[PDB]
Amino acid sequence: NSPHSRAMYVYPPNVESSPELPKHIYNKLDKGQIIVVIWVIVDKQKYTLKINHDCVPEQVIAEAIRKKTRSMLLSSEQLKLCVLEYQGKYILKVCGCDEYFLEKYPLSQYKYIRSCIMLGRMPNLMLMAKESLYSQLPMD
Repeated sequence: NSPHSRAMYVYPPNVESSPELPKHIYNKLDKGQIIVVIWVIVDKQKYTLKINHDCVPEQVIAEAIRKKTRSMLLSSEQLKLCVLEYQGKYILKVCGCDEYFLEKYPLSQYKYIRSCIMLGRMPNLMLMAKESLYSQLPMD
């Protein structure tokens, strides 16, 4: 079993039955876009993003990386390189909870995101190295 599969078994995605977003939830968004805060450990920097609610987790990470490296003068092709590398090496975690975004569902299909939208709370997500998460798995 891959480390990803073991992590999927130990921390199953907490998602709703369908990717269709109910009207009363969808209508609180800004033309379908949700504002979320992504934390990174650099020390901890915060990044506030506005993204399509149906971005899958890997696209959220791409956007955080885009925000973080803007004003760093990378060429167009270098930003794409950074994105590919950050994507495969990090996953998103809910701040203050052992819930992970391990599966490729739309962001708005995760219960935590839907709960934030309905309740008027800002979603706070932590960017976290895959190898850190895999270290949390039961030792042999």
